[PDB]
Amino acid sequence: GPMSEAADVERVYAAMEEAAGLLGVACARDKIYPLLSTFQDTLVGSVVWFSMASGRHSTELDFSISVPTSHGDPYATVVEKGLFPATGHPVDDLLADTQKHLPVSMFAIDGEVTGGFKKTYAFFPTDNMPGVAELSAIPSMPPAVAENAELFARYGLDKVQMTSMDYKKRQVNLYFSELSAQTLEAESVLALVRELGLHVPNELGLKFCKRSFSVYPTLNWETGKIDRLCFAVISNDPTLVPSSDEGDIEKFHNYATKAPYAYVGEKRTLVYGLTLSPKEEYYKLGAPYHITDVFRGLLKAFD
Repeated sequence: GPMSEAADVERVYAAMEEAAGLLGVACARDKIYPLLSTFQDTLVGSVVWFSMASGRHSTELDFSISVPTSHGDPYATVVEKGLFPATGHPVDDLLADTQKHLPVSMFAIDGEVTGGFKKTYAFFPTDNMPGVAELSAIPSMPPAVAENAELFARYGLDKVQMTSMDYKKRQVNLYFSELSAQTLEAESVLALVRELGLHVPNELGLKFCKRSFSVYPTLNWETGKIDRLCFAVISNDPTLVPSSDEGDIEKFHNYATKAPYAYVGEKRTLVYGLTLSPKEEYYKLGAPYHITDVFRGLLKAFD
């Protein structure tokens, strides 16, 4: 009934507050709830995903929520609903431009619990992933994508599994998948990082990157220079944070084992990130709250 479905939104929000509390973070209800209501119809085949990002000097909590393509472009929805002001910049058009040029299998919206909406995702079918050539066939894609196609191809980064768009920072992430083990070999990783002028991982980091199922750079429309790069590892293990700092080791194992999960039996699947930027490295841990059987098979495929 109607009360149930509004209670669902309230339940996602209590799970978001529960997850934030594990980091000492305070959610801003007035910034989150309107976004959840606007998309309440999807919440009651919903994928809801709480991802932590922590480094030395910063720690943040994002929430992500799937939106079927049949629902229409969800960034257009949030602009029409007045939930985010259209930056007046090509990133406004990029999610719709992608659907217009490529088979998108699903969208997702993404917020940060203190500022609200900031980010959308565009997923592609696993049996029909595009490469760098198709992705720069999209007019509102940044020039940087084509300008780095030599580099991507030289490192064997071809098939892209999804993209994401950050409207606050005006950036894009290309989530490369189907990585050859040679790309993830330590010497390959070190060359790539040093060509992009980013923080060099140590031996721990490199053993992490060897485990990656996806690699993703961040690009922008101002320059062809990749802003940062992330190596993503998928695993059931709550201990894989590529850090030797006992605080980190504790923080991430705590989140991994305590983040809310709508399921009573399953050992939840985790997605770790090692992000290298020009000035630092930091670590990400995403944890599903509600998942679909489809998304379960998706995460199964990655192992």
